Amino acid sequence: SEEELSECFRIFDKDGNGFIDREEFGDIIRLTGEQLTDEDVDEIFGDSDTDKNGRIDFDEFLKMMENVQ
Repeated sequence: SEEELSECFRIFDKDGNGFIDREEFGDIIRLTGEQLTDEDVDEIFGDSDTDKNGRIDFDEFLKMMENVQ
């Protein structure tokens, strides 16, 4: 799964910063077909933001994709 999530990660990283941004995560939610509100998405983002840096790392991305349908 992680090998496929590596491809998805590169797809989802539109900025190409080496991580998933909050706005990029909002897109991910849509792209995964998950029904969240503007607030709910930010809540889940913060939940997956273990480092509390305002970003989702690759390692945390692999966790997020398992936690997020």
